[PDB]
Amino acid sequence: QIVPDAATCPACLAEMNTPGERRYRYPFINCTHCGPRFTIIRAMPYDRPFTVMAAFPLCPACDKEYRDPLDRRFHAQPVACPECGPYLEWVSHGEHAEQEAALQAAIAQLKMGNIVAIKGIGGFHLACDARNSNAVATLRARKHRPAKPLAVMLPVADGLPDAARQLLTTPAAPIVLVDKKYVPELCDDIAPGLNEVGVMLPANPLQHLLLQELQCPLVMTSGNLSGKPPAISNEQALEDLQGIADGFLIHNRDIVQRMDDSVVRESGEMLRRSRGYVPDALALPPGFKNVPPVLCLGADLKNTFCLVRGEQVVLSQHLGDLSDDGIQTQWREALRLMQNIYNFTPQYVVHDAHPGYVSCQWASEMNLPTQTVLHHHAHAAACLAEHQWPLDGGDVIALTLDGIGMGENGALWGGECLRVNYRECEHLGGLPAVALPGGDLAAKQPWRNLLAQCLRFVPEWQNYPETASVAAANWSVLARAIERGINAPLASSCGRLFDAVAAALGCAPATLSYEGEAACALEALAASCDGVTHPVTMPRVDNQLDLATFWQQWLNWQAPVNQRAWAFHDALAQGFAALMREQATMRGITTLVFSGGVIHNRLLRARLAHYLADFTLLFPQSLPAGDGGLSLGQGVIAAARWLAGE
Ligand SMILES: [Mg+2]
Ligand SMILES: [Zn+2]
Ligand SMILES: [Zn+2]
Ligand SMILES: [Zn+2]
Repeated sequence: QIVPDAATCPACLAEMNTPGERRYRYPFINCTHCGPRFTIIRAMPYDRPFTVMAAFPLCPACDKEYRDPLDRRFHAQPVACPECGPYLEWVSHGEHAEQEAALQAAIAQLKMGNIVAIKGIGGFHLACDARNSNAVATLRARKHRPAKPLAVMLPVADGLPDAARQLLTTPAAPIVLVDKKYVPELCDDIAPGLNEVGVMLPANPLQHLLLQELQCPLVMTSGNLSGKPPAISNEQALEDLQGIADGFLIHNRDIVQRMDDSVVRESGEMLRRSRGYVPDALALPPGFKNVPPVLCLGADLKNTFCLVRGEQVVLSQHLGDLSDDGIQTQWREALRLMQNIYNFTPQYVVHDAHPGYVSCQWASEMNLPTQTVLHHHAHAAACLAEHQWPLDGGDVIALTLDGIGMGENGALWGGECLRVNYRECEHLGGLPAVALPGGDLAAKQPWRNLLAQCLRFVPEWQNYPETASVAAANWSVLARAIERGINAPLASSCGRLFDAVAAALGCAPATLSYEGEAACALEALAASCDGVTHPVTMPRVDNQLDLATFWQQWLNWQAPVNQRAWAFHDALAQGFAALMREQATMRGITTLVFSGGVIHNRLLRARLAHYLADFTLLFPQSLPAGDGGLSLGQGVIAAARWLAGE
């Protein structure tokens, strides 16, 4: 049984910090309890010759420890020391150093406020002093990343809440999102416009050496070029990051598996499940047994695949956007190793009903029976599965809130009330479908969604101060395209409604730099309001929320921006609660399910829970509410259909 890549243990950290130890300051120290696992395995069985370490014959002292049954390094497969192992290399515009001198060059660069690329366990990071405004502005400039929050590595967890420290210090060593007020040392460009910062602890020997020396917070963000997957080879890091890093601290131990840092909230809520969790299998819910080998492809964004068999499922690491340049290489290596580990050969493939997906094209190429699952069905089913809802558990009413997923009959969904079981999804209602003006541009430019909302719902929309920029434009050409259905498909998208409101409030740039940016801004703004008496509502007309009434009341309720943002979250939750309550009570359903990336919104969760105290409420916690949990939902649905003899 292989275990996830594990944070350097206290015993290895002590050995590395003890002068006179053969492994004193050795940046590759590991033992049977810690070190890289999944990221250094070429093939099963887990044995040095089938790892990245086959290239490094052990010296006699290492070999004795590896063979000694009582030694902490007994069969530590990637074991090494300075004599026989990998070593550091420094590269910087015609400078070169090795070993300790390489480390020191990287340290000197970081202190002067430069950016260094650092080789990690599962890829490379870009690092700089997180207190240094200039360094962080430079990193943002070079990476064309003006807003997206940067992960920061702290030397210690001191000063953080108990819950954060506990998560930070596990073998998994995730990034943990923490209120930025706990970390005043960070410059303001770490998470601009947001209330939280992703903090992490050193969890490999190199990181410990760096933070021990530096004693300050360090930006520790993914070493990628935008639109590409992270580099895993030195040669790819050097190419990809040349415009960005001032120098490169690399080494000659290969990484074979892309494995990003995991990301959780302090509350324990899973956002991205990679390093430290993969490749642990999970038990399927009660009633799922003897399941055939099923490969589930997930969806195109925030991708994970899932292998289902027997009574367990195993999810891949996060693979990101499947449209990125050469992402198939990493996706396929992950699939090869995962199938090798679990001796798995699929008999069935499951993928999303969206016919334009890359993953769906990959599924067509496998020579296996294929079946599709609706995106929002899979969201709801992943949440059910996580909560161990039995195979014969009964129907729930589900609320699935996201950006875009293909619904029934070619409709674009994103804000739906559904009657769900593992085998069935019936659409009951939700948000009205509203045009996406300019198609893919709608997700990048919030004003487009405000325009689309106003055209549909707001008489004399041009007269409100909140629509001024849109009104000033020649918006009428777009209005014409919307009318004629020219690259303006209808979507009942909760994400785009967020964007429209954010556009009206001016709390995001006119053009976004990352997906979800306007919605994150709006949530961060609403979060500073502790609740307010307000008249804004979203009534229900049939089984849809009445946005005409919402816009009329919201646009005409002047108040501080945070309270306007709060009132929107509150009205949206109340409106969806009323829909779900009617649907569930009249079917004798007592349990409600929530999923989709928008359900990551804390305030919405809280308002929903507030309004729905008369129901058992199921929210995602150990898998992402977003597309990262989707493959699991596809897998339980396929399994349930198979178990029913369909
Ligand atoms: Mg503090
Ligand atoms: Zn160890
Ligand atoms: Zn050795
Ligand atoms: Zn989704």
